Amino acid sequence: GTILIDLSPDDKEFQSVEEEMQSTVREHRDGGHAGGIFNRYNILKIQKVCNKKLWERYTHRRKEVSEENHNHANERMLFHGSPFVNAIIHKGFDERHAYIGGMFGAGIYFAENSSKSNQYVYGIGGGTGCPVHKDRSCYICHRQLLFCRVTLGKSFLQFSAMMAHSPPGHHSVTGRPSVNGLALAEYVIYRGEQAYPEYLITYQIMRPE
Ligand SMILES: Cc1cc(=O)[nH]c2cc(-c3ccc(N)cc3Cl)ccc12
Ligand SMILES: [Zn+2]
Repeated sequence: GTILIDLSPDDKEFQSVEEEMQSTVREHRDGGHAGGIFNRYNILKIQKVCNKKLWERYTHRRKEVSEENHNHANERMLFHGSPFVNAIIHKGFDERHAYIGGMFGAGIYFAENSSKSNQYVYGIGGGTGCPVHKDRSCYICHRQLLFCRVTLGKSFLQFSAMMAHSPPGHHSVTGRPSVNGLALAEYVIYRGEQAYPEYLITYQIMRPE
């Protein structure tokens, strides 16, 4: 059901998506352990993901959340990295994409910092790094992240010192770092229908000069 349309680097759409990737890189407290060492990406391809059935599943849930709020979907564009990105684009998000061990509960996690999502491309904590070289800081192998449309509705704010249900009357959780003043938020949803994988971004991290 899914089809991928390649965006031209000359298209303003490709260029705004690239800008959101590049401008939300930050340094990580693990010194690059999980995601590698870099300040910016080499973007190789940006594809728009088109699936009628998944889109209708998304907009159907969105209208429901919308109505339970002050007519407010609270829709964001957020990053998601995972070994399962090729499966998500075909069958959608579900409970098997849930982070059982997550600090904000057993749901699906999205990030404002693209570099936070980059830490999960090869698994929790970066797994063992790329398949070919077993290198979490690999500058050669091609990586992929999703840039997703996410319905937050009434989000429960949880300050952080850095499939389950949302707290009563809430549609998601906001995990907001309170120690690192440069770290942006993560968000957790507990229903797969609350996210749509809009763009598939293929890239390399760049070795600093
Ligand atoms: C915080 C966060 C951001 C993100 O962009 N992606 C994630 C993915 C996982 C996750 C969950 C289950 C499994 N099996 C694998 C993986 Cl990589 C967790 C956490 C995140
Ligand atoms: Zn590699």
